[PDB]
Amino acid sequence: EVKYPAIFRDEGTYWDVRFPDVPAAQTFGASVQVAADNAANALAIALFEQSLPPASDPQYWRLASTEFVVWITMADVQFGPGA
Amino acid sequence: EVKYPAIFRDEGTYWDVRFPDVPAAQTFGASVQVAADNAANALAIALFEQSLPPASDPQYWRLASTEFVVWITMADVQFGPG
Repeated sequence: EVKYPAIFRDEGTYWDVRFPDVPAAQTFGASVQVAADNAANALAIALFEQSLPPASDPQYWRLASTEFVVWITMADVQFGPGA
Repeated sequence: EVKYPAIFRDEGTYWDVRFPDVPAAQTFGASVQVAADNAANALAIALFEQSLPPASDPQYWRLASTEFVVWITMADVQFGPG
């Protein structure tokens, strides 16, 4: 399981999700859980055929009052033999 | 880098990817990651040596429960010896 720390940001009517370690995995969702579901897929997209960067330790981050961290597991769906 | 917001739609056995700003760049893949790679290439083909349309702000869209948005970077087209 490949996990990265996401910053969830309250935009009032939706949640913005970004990964400092994986900038191309930026997404959003109407609720925290939908945003999290989306974030798992966004990580898979962004890390396709890429080397995997280290995960940052979020304890060193300075966050806004609108922001909190969720660890997101990268989606990894396989359909063929040997999954 | 040229980037557009894409809507990814989960069809169970595959993903349907479309760009509201670049309608000719509709594509598909079994996994999200392959679908997205295809989408980078679809942008490159649809916009090859053409004027770039403005990119929309996607948070104004109402998405289905099976949909999400990410930003896809147009692939670079290269020609090499055949």
